[PDB]
Amino acid sequence: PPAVHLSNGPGQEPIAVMTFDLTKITKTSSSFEVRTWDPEGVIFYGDTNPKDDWFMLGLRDGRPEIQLHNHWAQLTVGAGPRLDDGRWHQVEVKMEGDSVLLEVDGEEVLRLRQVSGPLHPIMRIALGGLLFPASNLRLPLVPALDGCLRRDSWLDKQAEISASAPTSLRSCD
Amino acid sequence: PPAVHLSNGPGQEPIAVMTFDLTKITKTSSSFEVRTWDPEGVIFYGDTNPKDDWFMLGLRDGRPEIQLHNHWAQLTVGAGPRLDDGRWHQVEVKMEGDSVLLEVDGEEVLRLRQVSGPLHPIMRIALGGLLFPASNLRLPLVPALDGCLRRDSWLDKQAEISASAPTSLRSCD
Ligand SMILES: C#C[C@]1(O)CC[C@H]2[C@@H]3CCC4=CC(=O)CC[C@@H]4[C@H]3CC[C@@]21CC
Ligand SMILES: C#C[C@]1(O)CC[C@H]2[C@@H]3CCC4=CC(=O)CC[C@@H]4[C@H]3CC[C@@]21CC
Ligand SMILES: [Ca+2]
Ligand SMILES: [Ca+2]
Ligand SMILES: [Zn+2]
Ligand SMILES: [Zn+2]
Repeated sequence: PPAVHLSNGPGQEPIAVMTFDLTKITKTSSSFEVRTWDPEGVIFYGDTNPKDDWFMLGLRDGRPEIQLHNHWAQLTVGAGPRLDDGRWHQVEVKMEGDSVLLEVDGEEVLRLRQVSGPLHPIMRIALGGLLFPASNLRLPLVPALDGCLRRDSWLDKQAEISASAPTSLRSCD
Repeated sequence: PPAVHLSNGPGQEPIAVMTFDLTKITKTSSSFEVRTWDPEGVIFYGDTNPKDDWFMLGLRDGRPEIQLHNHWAQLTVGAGPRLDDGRWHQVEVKMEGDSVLLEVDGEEVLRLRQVSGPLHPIMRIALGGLLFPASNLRLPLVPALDGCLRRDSWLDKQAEISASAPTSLRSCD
């Protein structure tokens, strides 16, 4: 399948942004495969509000890191094996009741419990970058992620309202 | 080496409690090996205050779970492979700067960042149970853990003020 570059040159902005109708979402999970040699960066960001209702999955020292900030929880957590070995890795992020689960290469490596209540009309998903300055993170990192993404599925496509790209998407071909 | 049972009959109380002089602790880590077929229970608990400054490492659905509550963070997180396969597993919990790291069988499986500041004169460590009712946890579980512990090392022995046992310790021999 066709893979895309996760950063556009400088890596100061997402390669793509998707907007969703929260009330229409039935599928509360996302999946994709990523390949990279970069130990730090944003794989994807999501929010309903950039100020007080956001989430980020990235890499720090080659391993998955999740930062999350909402009414119920505020945290910075690293988990799972290193993924900056240049191999393709299957990744799934799911909402299971009030928790968020992260599975890597078929194995559950992290479950953040009691982090989300009810389900805020819209949710945004940005790939390879944030929708606010890096300095705004609970724990800053340099967002640029030099890697490839493919076979990605984001939430509920039927609930997708729109998709934007700062610049044209570059293939990892 | 000699291994001890992690629960005393009912499993309604810790098999042992150790108290430490916080100001004297230089070694901020603990290590041990555990073997069990039980998917749920408390491996160990720690606090400086049972009300607002506590930590718990246990098992839920066979996997490590950490609950933590203090000035800086409040969370319930599961991570790592299942450990209820009846095999001996090396476990290490360490303080690295402002974070808490959990390593299993030599691999880092979880890093809770930004969870602890400065370093509250005393710290208590209870094995196989809590120092408050289970219902008081952020997320309740049944504390009784049917398993064995051996080669355990808790914080800084030189900082240990005292050690108590509700009842006599039972060997897994
Ligand atoms: C709504 C909401 C939120 O609270 C704010 C951003 C949301 C996350 C956005 C990214 C995401 C993509 C998925 O495929 C599964 C759930 C997660 C979401 C879980 C609920 C969150 C974070 C806990
Ligand atoms: C002091 C303090 C605390 O905040 C309250 C209980 C403490 C924990 C008690 C158990 C423990 C044992 C170790 O070998 C490493 C650090 C951890 C401690 C980290 C700091 C904590 C939790 C974050
Ligand atoms: Ca990078
Ligand atoms: Ca049990
Ligand atoms: Zn909100
Ligand atoms: Zn305190």
